[PDB]
Amino acid sequence: YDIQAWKKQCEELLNLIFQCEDSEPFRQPVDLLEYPDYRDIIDTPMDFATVRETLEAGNYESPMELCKDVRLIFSNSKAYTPSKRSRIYSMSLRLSAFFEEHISSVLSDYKSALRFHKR
Ligand SMILES: CCn1cc(NC(=O)C2CCCC2)cn1
Repeated sequence: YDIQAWKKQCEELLNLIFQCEDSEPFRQPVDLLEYPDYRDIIDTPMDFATVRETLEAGNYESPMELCKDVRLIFSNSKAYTPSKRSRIYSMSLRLSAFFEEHISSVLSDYKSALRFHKR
């Protein structure tokens, strides 16, 4: 029933993601000095520190907006990868599976709570 519960649930999920070794390439914005053509391919960079900061600033209205930014981290990795077998991209796939498995109940509970609120 709790319309606000998603926020702490997302904070806890981000803490687990930061402890995951697979998140290391995605914890801070992609370094343009190491990947000089990154912005020729990626229009909207995204990373987990930006997501956490957006959440902590009170700049997400719903967990769907946070989930759109997290999915952008993974689609950027897929768009930038030179190969579907590359190390960083392979780490993004595992991390994406872990994120999707945990965010599902957050989204479901929020949407159910909001439908109850508007009943
Ligand atoms: C292949 C594109 N790509 C780069 C990163 N990650 C990085 O640049 C981080 C910046 C700080 C330490 C390493 C993830 N994906």
